[PDB]
Amino acid sequence: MARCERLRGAALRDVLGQAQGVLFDCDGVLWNGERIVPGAPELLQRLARAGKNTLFVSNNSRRARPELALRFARLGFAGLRAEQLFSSALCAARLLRQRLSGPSGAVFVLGGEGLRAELRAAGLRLAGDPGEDPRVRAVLVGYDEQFSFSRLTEACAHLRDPDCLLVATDRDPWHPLSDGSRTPGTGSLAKKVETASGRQALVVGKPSPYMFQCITEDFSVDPARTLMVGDRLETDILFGHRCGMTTVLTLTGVSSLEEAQAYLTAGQRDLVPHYYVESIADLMEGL
Ligand SMILES: [Mg+2]
Repeated sequence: MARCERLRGAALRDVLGQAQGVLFDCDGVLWNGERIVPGAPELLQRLARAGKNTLFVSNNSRRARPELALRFARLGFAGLRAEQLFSSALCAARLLRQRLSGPSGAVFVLGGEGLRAELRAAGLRLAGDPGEDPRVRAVLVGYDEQFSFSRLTEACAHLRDPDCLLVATDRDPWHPLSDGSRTPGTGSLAKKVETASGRQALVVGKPSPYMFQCITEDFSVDPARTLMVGDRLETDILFGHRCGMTTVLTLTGVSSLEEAQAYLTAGQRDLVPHYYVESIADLMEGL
């Protein structure tokens, strides 16, 4: 029964000591734009040497795994493997691969090159690619910098066919840019498409539990022995509760302690973290 307690001292040593793994959200937790959270790279190294699994979850779709791995290495996060990285783009690609199996058809993507790349790596054919004309069997909505009313209308035409799937990477209100600014996230486009088409999308990214299924397909992950660390209550903490994980709010990102406390006293227990730290650097003393 959470809680929102301060994670340090004996509590920290116990909670971290029993943990077999830690799942980290990235933006607002490891970094903000190109500003790394002080102590973040060292924590990850200490966790690995402590024998604990470290996995990474993000609703950012700008980078496919290879490029995402290269980013981690640039900001000073060494010794990570691509297999530890779980983006909403990766999980959407794997969902679509399964649903479009039994080999037919193509995916119409509202989104960028990183998303397209992950889909191609899952062996999916895309509607915008050459040798065109295949039937569109799914529309995938992701963060789309080049969105236009022309492509919305195109997407809705494909969705006239009830058999055409509608999938969204996530419903985040905001997408963080490298320069510290932000712009509306997939949430706005998803609702636009859902409203225009009169449909409800299959959402794969957190707080959807499907992201967790994606993870547990590749890794042995006991949710009762795993910490979920994030900076947004409505996405990361909710995700943790839905998956049965211990949740930790870090304060270096979007959500504030006051917000955490407002949900508590308002009875929204799924939006209240079990614990909080000022930054993930504070977890290092538990090791
Ligand atoms: Mg975040």
